Amino acid sequence: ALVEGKIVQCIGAVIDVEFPRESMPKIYDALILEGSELTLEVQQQLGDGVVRTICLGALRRGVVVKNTGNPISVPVGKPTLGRIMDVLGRPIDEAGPIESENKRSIHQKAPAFDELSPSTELLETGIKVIDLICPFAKGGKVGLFGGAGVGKTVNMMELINNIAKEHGGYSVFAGVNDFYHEMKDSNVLDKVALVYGQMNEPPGNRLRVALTGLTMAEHFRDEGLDVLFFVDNIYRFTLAGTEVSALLGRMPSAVGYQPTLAEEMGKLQERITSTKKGSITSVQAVYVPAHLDATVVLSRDIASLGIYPAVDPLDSTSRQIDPNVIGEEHYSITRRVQQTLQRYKELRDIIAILGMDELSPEDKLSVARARKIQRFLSQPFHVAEVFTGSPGKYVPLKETIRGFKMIVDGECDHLPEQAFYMVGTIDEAFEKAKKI
Ligand code: NA
Repeated sequence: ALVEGKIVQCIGAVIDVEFPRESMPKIYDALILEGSELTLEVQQQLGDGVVRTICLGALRRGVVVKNTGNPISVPVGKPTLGRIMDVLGRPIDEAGPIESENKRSIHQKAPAFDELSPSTELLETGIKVIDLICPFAKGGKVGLFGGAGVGKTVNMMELINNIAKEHGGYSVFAGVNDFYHEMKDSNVLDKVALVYGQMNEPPGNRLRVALTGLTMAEHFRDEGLDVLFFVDNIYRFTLAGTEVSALLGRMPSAVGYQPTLAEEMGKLQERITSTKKGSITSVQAVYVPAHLDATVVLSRDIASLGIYPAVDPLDSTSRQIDPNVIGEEHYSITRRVQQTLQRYKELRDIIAILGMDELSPEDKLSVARARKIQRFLSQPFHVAEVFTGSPGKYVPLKETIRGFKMIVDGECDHLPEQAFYMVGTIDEAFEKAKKI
C-alpha cells in the first residue's frame, strides 16, 4: 500500500493535492499515478493537509495519486556515460536500459564546510588561450559566450576530451541527433552523460533538469575526479516566459514564501565546488546574437582571421588572474601579453593611414610580437582530427607560460609569424620555422 491523495487544484504544472492529516508527504517526495509516466514532486506544506507539487511530464480535480515515500532517484556513474536521459533518468536514446548499481536522489545537501577544499586551484584545460588568458578554477563557474559559427560546440567537445584524457575526469551535459552525432563522430561521447529537458516546458522543470545533471556530476566527483558540468540554454525555449521571465518565475516551496527560479538555482551553485575528493566546475553556454569566475568570449572577428579557437584574448576574463592564485610569473605574462595585443589594436588605423614604415622601432616590435601572439593562441584540436587530418594538441600550463614568455621577452623575434600558427608548444614553433 501507498498513502493516497486526491488532486485539489491544477494551475499549470502546479498541482495542489490533498492527503490525510495522519500521513503528510515530506518535501521532495515523489507521487505517482497508476498507468501514467508522470511523476509529481512535493514542494510545500500549504497547511490543513494539502501539499503543493510540480508535475514532471504530460489529471483532473479529484484524481487519486500515491505517495512513494521517496524522492526522485536517478542512475549515476559509468553506465550513464554516452547515454541520453530525461529528467527522471530514463533513457531517451533508444539504446535500452541504464543498468547501474548506484542511484542518487536529485536533492542533496551541499558539502559540509570541512569537505571543502581550502584553497583555489586551476583546472588545467590544455588549451593555451584559456589557460593563459581566462584560466578556470576547479569548482569555479565559467561562462561560454558565443553566437553560431564560432566553434561553441567544438570548444565544449575539446574540453570534454581533455579533462578525460589528461586528468581522468568526466563530463555531464544538461540541455534542451545533432550534438549527439558530433560527439560520436569526434569520439568524446563515451566521456559525457547527457540529460535533456524539452522545449515549450515550464521554467521550474529546468531546475530539475539541472538538478539531475548535477547529481550525476557529484557521483563522478565522489569517485575522486575533476568533473565538468555543462549547462546549455537552460532558461530558453520555455512555455511560461522568455529567458529573463523564466528567472523571476516563482515556484512553491517549504522556505516560508515562493522563491524565484533564479533563487533556487543559487542553491544549486553551492553544490558546484571543489572538495577534498574532487571538484565540479560548471560551464554555462550563453547565447549571444551580434556569479561567474571566468568568461570565455567567442568572436566572429577572431574566426574570420583564421584563428581557432576563436577566443577574444582581450575581452575574455578570469578572476583567477591574480598572482596569489596563479603565481607572479603567470600573472605577469598574461598581463604583458594583453598589453602587446592592446597596443597592436590601438595602432590599427595608423598602420592603415600612415604606413608600416612610419612606425617607431618599438611599435614595429609590438606589432610583430602581437601578430605572433595571436597565432600562438591558435591550436589544433583533438576533436577536429576527424575533419582536418592534423593531430590535436594538449599543451601543459608550464609550456603555455614558457611559450608566451619567450615571445614577450623577445626570444622568438627571429621566427616568422607563420611558424606560430596551429602548433602546440613553442618547440613546435621553432621546428616549424626550419621548414619555412
Ligand atoms: Na623579426
